[PDB]
Amino acid sequence: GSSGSSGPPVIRQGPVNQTVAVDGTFVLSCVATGSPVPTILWRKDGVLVSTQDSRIKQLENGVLQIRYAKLGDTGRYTCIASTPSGEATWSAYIEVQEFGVPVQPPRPTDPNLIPSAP
Repeated sequence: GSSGSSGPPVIRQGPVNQTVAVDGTFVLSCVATGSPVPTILWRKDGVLVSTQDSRIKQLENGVLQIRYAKLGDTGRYTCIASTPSGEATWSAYIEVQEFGVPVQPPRPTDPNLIPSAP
């Protein structure tokens, strides 16, 4: 079959806690060994990342980029490496702070009461 193998996955370097401004851009890279190459995944608040919004895109292998970091994005990102020899993860937190943005109050919504005749 396979004579000799790299071994268990080991994250030599990954994402580190960094501060970013609102509507900014925070990048995260996850490095891990293992043959075949380990699969770098992403999870937000213990949930599978939503790689559907233009905001989140994958430029390279394991390299993810999230543009337009909103205040609601303030979460803890974690990397996951799956391999036929083992699996490892990493810790990383991202904070979003508003700066240079004007007051953005809520939208004027009504209780859906009865309409005004006159």
